[PDB]
Amino acid sequence: HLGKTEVFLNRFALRPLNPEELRPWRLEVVLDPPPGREEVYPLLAQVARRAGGVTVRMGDGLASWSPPEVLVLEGTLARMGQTYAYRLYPKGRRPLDPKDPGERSVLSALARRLLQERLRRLEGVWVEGLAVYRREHARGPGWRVLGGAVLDLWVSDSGAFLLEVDPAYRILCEMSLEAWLAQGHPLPKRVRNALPGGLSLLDYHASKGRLQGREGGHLTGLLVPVLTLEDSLALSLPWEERRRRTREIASWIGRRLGLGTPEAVRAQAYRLSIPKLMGRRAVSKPADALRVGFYRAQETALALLRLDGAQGWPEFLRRALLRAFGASGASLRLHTLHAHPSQGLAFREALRKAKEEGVQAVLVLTPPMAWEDRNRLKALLLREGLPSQILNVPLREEERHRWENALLGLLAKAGLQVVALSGAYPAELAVGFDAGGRESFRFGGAACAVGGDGGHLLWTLPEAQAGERIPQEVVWDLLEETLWAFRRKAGRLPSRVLLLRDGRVPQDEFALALEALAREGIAYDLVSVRKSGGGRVYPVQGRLADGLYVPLEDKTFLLLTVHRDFRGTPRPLKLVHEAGDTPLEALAHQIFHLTRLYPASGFAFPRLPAPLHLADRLVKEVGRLGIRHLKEVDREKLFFV
DNA sequence: TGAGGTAGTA
DNA sequence: TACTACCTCG
Ligand SMILES: [Mn+2]
Repeated sequence: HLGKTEVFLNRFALRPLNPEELRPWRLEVVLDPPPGREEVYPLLAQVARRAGGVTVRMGDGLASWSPPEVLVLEGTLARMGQTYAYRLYPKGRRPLDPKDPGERSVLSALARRLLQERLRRLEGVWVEGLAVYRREHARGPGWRVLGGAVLDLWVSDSGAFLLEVDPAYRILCEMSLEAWLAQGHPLPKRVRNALPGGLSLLDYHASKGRLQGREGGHLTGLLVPVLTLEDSLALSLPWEERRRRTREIASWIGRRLGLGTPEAVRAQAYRLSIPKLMGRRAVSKPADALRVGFYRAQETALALLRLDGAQGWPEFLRRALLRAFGASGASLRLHTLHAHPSQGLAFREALRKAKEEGVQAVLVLTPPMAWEDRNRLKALLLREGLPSQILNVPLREEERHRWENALLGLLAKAGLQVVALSGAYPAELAVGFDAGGRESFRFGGAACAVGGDGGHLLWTLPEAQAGERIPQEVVWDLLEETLWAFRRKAGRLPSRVLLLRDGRVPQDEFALALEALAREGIAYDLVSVRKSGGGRVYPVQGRLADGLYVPLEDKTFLLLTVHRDFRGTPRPLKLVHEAGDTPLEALAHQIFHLTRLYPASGFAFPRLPAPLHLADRLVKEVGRLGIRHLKEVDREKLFFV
């Protein structure tokens, strides 16, 4: 779009596969008794993990880079309450082609096991899975921090080893929960180990043999505190230092594992166009809409609820709002609620009266509330159709970031459009889908930006579902609501929509929706947005920019949407064009620009495009509060930000 | 409950 | 997927 440059990925190309590696051994597996269908492939992979050596499951059999004579061919296996007796028959070598991706899967699996097994025999670094911690730079009062990197090893379509490296840290408590609590450290909110039925506490403990060595002390000397944020030292690295350590560790592991000499891979990068944020006029951040004016503001009524027991609006909030609305060319009406939650139903009555007099949202001035009470209050207001923005009461006028963000949140919750984009984009309706609020079940939800400008953010009623997969009919129904909204604002159907999915798109999840869209004459683009596994991106030379489009393979690409040096090293998004005919650069363009639409964050843009961020917040808040409160809440109002 | 990210933990 | 810590304010 702008300049096409160059980058490094945190992957490294090592030696190609020697002739022992291109033609892996084929092992036919025999179990006794023959398994059960749902439980076969995992059991088979378990067999591969039991024969030792570098072997993986190859379809209905096993593939091995290790000679069959240095594997435990015949063995016994326990699986969730069933004893299997396995035996492996070597059936020669089967040649695999890296160009064939289906077999490249197998080769890459073998590579991963290679990395694992070889990392096992490294003295004397700390090895957990494909991670390795090979130094210490931080200690503590009974806890130390190790420093290394998380790795991966796979094969390319060329047929050579590629090695992904990313600097990491490990938190290690070095004292038993007995000894640790004896040094003078507070109670850990979690603790990994190393009567109502006869056998007493001490008896059942010691007789279980769980007292052979350690002190007395559930127990105390029989567990270990898994320290987290509990017991500072920034574990975030500036991109430069991280890039360096990535190099160093790459070379080290390549050398100390007989994998060769690493060459940092270079990908072609493209600098994307600068988004045109707009309030009443051009802005650089949504917070500037409070001085410049709102993209679209009508006659609005906002109410105040003080729980700290005090007076009216603190003059700076009043004046800020007056500046914002005077600039937006709209009349403002501020109310004060003379009511309190301790009134019982009279409080809900107060809320009902407020709603009936046109109040669109309420600002809650209050000392730090507990999760319980905050939730109850939120939902209670919500049941009268009033979104609420909480602002903590120890609030001085100089804390401008906090209260300008609270104000922005308020305005966003009252149904105002605070910012918009001014450009040319392939889609004029962009909708994001996510599932969350998890537990025994999840909520599948959608949020949308309607119009080319994105000058309209809405949410749809989420739907309870068994897992992460959203039902096809639920997908099409939510999308239908987004469409219907678009037609309510534009008087027509959208020329083209952009479907964004948080995470990988399960098979045929969007089948129904895409068919419907196709019938109505609506062009679409389905894009899967994965927040991780995109690895890292570094400038081959020069400064690290913000707005990077890195087309990798076909239909997939990386996208660096946000970067600020002080926060650490940016993690690019991995995006897959799952369905559609729009060019990748155009989609990257639109998504990157959609990243700036989020109005509730006034001084920092989110990493995800606004509809996905909104969808995330939405399913979280719905899963947290409950869906039962949302019946009388307007969809133009972002109650969940 | 100010918001964002990058870091950590399950 | 959640949660907490620290940094800073496009
Ligand atoms: Mn908020």
